[PDB]
Amino acid sequence: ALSLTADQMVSALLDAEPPILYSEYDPTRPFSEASMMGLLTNLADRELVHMINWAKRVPGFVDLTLHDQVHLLECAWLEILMIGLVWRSMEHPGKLLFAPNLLLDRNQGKCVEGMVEIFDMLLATSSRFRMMNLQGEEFVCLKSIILLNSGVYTFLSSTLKSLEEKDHIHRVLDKITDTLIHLMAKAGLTLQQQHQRLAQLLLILSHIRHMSNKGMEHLYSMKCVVPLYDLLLEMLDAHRLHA
Amino acid sequence: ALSLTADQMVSALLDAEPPILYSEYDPTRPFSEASMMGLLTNLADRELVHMINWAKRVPGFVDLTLHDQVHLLECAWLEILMIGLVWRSMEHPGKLLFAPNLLLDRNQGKCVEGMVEIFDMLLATSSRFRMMNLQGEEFVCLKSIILLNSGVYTFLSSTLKSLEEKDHIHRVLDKITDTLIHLMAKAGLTLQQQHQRLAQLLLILSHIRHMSNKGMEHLYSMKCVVPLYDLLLEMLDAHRLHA
Ligand SMILES: Oc1ccc([C@H]2Sc3cc(O)ccc3O[C@H]2c2ccc(OCCN3CCCCC3)cc2)cc1
Ligand SMILES: Oc1ccc([C@H]2Sc3cc(O)ccc3O[C@H]2c2ccc(OCCN3CCCCC3)cc2)cc1
Repeated sequence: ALSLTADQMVSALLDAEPPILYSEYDPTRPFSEASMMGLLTNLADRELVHMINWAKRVPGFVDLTLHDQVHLLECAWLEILMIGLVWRSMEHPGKLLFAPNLLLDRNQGKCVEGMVEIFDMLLATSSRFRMMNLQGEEFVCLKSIILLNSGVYTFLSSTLKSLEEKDHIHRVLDKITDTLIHLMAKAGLTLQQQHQRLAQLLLILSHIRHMSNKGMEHLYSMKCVVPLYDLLLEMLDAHRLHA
Repeated sequence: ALSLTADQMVSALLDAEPPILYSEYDPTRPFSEASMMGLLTNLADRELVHMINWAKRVPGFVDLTLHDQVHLLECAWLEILMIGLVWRSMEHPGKLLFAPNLLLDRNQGKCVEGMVEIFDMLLATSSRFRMMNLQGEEFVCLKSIILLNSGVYTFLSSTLKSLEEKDHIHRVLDKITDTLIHLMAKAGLTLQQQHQRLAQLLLILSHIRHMSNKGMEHLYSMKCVVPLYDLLLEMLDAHRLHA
């Protein structure tokens, strides 16, 4: 991923974008009958498959070992889901667009114990993105930095192959950084506004980590088996027979 | 804090640095007799007082309302402790320098249930800083961004005064960003290495948030009363009689 221009990275990234999925409940039946967490859980599960495919199309991600790819995803999947939710809810003040047929507001989160607290953080993130006028080209860069950054510091020990992995990841990170600055420059930002905006975007990533951590806390004590590792492994370790 | 040059900010920041404290146990008595968590808890508590004083010397922090100052600290105090620990352990590979008389390695963390996992993250952060050759001028900027950034997105609602607060904080953030770039430029980094290094530093902040969250999780289930808010309030809401 370190020979691709800023322009090839952005195009590679927009190309790789996953689809928008729909929630699965009969829209002919009433809403008092559906488990919101079941509806949200089931939505999240189906996105995971598409996330795995997206990640293989991120420049540099497949040059990694299968084990490392599983590690990065196992660390970042909730942050990745959450930055996607915030981005599609941007133009929907006061509401989170889980799916086009599932637009939920703050009181709708009160339905499940301790959830409105997560909602409130997600909605405020969305608010910030709106206010910053985050662009679609910038968002794809952000989402890819989260995939690459979130588990780089928790690789177990550090064998020689482990060291090259980390080196490789940091070099893809630098390239996406080059790409953000490039996108900002092309949009006519002064040098100063550039570094400033880069920093405001990257600091947002610290709030998303926060919501994910909080989110895992809340999930770990609900209904929503195989380790997530093992399931990620099966999904990523695919054959090439279907070529 | 938005009329201070990059140079005044750095000097203001180095000036404000808290002291290095010592652990409190008789070094004439054996180590099998001391509660490590009690030793660590007691150390952390004493640093908190000094942290509150430091924060009042960060450019722009006291222009905030008392309530907002308490909110920022209540969100960031563990991250602030942790980035300080990582920084002083930098030149102590494989070990965390909690205090000059309390240098602990990875097996020393195994002593308390679920702690070596936190140790392992802290030590890897320290490793990264070493490898990046983080400078003391850069570290102070980072520590101040954490104070200012970590709770900006969780201010409750948003009254007019709330909006000006956020505006003010974001403007101090931009200034510290200007200061990092300035520090990097002065050190002879190319424009490119600059934005790159800014990004590598800010992405580190996402790991520190992670360790803090994990850390709160682990603390919430141990020995280590008044809300932390109330206690922060008492510490910050001081009279000026002692002038
Ligand atoms: O504490 C929290 C945390 C997260 C959430 C939200 S966020 C969210 C984001 C999406 O893109 C899709 C759905 C969605 O619903 C909740 C969501 C529900 C269940 C989730 O996961 C549980 C099941 N599963 C996920 C995929 C890997 C295997 C475990 C993930 C998100 C609400 C409360
Ligand atoms: O799960 C974890 C989390 C953190 C820790 C570590 S980190 C750390 C960093 C320092 O600068 C000082 C001591 C220190 O010890 C532990 C530490 C122990 C207790 C702490 O706080 C408990 C008591 N107290 C802190 C101040 C506010 C009131 C509550 C904070 C850090 C170890 C395990």
